[PDB]
Amino acid sequence: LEEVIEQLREANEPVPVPLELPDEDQLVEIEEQLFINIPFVFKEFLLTVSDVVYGSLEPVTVTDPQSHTYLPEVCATAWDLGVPRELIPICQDGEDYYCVEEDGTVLLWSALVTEESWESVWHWARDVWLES
Ligand SMILES: [Ca+2]
Ligand SMILES: [Ca+2]
Repeated sequence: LEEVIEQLREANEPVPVPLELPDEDQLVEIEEQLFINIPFVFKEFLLTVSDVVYGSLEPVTVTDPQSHTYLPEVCATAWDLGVPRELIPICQDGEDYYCVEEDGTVLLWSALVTEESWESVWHWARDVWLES
């Protein structure tokens, strides 16, 4: 875990306006707004690397309501597009969405869910995000 986090943090790409990392209170606000419980490991991801910019994928964030990756807006768009309400998007990819199950499994929903999945958000970060 420490390994993957370090890899992402050190690979962070500079941008004009740096992204902000949320605190626990901010995550609670998002959960309440969506009336859902964010899986623990997913919450850990948001609290440790959601300020990171890297590769060709831009995962969800919770600190800038005007961002195209703002979780509440991404959820609304994904759920309206067909993503099961029980799945919380972690990263948009075109019209597809990498989403997280209540138990933490990451799935890929094709504009139904495909056959590929990742054991955790960290597996996804290491094997998909860091490989982009
Ligand atoms: Ca299960
Ligand atoms: Ca599962």
